[PDB]
Formats: sequence, structure tokens, C-alpha cells
Amino acid sequence: GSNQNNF
Ligand SMILES: [Zn+2]
Repeated sequence: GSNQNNF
């Protein structure tokens, strides 16, 4: 799956 981190 794809992963995104928005700090
Ligand atoms: Zn993945």
C-alpha cells in the first residue's frame, strides 16, 4: 500500500 506522513 502507499504511505503518507504529514507532520
Ligand atoms: Zn505498501
